[PDB]
Amino acid sequence: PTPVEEAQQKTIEAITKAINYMAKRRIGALLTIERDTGMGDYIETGIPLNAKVSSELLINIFIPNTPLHDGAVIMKNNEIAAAACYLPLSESPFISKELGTRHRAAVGISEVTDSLTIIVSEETGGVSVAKNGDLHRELTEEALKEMLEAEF
Amino acid sequence: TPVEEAQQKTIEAITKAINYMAKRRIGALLTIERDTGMGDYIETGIPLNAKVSSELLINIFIPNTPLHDGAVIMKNNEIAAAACYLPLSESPFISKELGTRHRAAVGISEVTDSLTIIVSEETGGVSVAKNGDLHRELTEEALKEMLEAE
Ligand SMILES: Nc1nsc2ncccc12
Ligand SMILES: [Mg+2]
Repeated sequence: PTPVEEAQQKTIEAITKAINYMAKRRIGALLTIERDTGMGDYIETGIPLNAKVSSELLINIFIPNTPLHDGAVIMKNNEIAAAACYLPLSESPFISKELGTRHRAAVGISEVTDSLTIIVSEETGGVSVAKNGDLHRELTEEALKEMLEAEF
Repeated sequence: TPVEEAQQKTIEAITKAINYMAKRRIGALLTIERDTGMGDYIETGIPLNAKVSSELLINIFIPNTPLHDGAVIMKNNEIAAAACYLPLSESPFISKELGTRHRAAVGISEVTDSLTIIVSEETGGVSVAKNGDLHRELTEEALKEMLEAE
């Protein structure tokens, strides 16, 4: 594997470990991974981090009742670019009515970019992904990992 | 100048975070590298290389979280790493009521020119370690004077 490929693999591992921990504890989370459509306008709404990605940092960001926990984390390649970012809310009727603002923000950004967003529900611990305007719910750990590996 | 504005913004981020921690009696340990290189201690932690903000500093030190045990080390105006190991002082001249956070701060200050800021989890008191000494029960103004002097 090239260094770029190894680094990607270390980022996926960090992301999946953090999401798995938060799902178990019902820690709400909203994590958008920038792809080929630039997310600069949404990164500038948040607190800048420009940090190396770790499972530990991702977890600490989303602990309830803390300064960084509300809003989205936006990742650019192997960095956490910013936290507490604003994303636009989708009006799609295919978002389950019981879902709150994190899921609607995730679908929202996914309608205007090619990003992949991961959502952990604070109600149920369920893991979802928003991509291309669609929300995919109740993901197993394996499903999520495969989704991330496919996103490369 | 830009460098001057950056240093002031960093001082202001740190003091805001420390004041929030002190109010809530959240234990914290924040070392600022100076001329003596601290790469061997930075290596023991989780790498961040992150922009400083009061928000990030607070999120790092929340109790019962992955990053809260150990020291934050700052270098070149950025958070280099969190959850870092610092050497425990063996000095017999530290207040006997204090524990390992304060002895770690004094320890690193014995072997480097760094400045360490400590928030006590018992009292919310704020102290600074430098040159082997611990300066206790600092006000906000006192801490800012220390940072500006440094
Ligand atoms: N040896 C240490 N390095 S950081 C820290 N924090 C609390 C107690 C000990 C230590
Ligand atoms: Mg299903």
